[PDB]
Amino acid sequence: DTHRLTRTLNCSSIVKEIIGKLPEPELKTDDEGPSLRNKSFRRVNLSKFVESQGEVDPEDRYVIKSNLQKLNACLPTSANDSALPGVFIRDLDDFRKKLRFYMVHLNDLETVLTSRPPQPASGS
Repeated sequence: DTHRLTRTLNCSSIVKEIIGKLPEPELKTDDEGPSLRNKSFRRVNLSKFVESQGEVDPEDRYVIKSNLQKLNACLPTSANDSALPGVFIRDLDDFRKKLRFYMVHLNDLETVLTSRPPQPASGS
């Protein structure tokens, strides 16, 4: 009742929450998904990485991917045409810290990258 009315654009606080929920661990791992770091397709790539990373440690039990799926519902980035596997990290949290920063580093609050105007249709 004290949340968004139905469907608009209130997924910014959900990203800030994940940022505060995933700290900055660094026991002995790497950065995050290299091939999944795509500029505009990263959101789908991170979602697929989180599902497979839950196999390295039981830390994926934090059922928050659903909130990220809502973020994609609020911010347009569902480009499921680049969802492939790359490397695996030993600690989930380490990957989540880098993924949380890369998912928010996409741009700011509108589009990921700039593009050119078409001839027939207007903007996209």
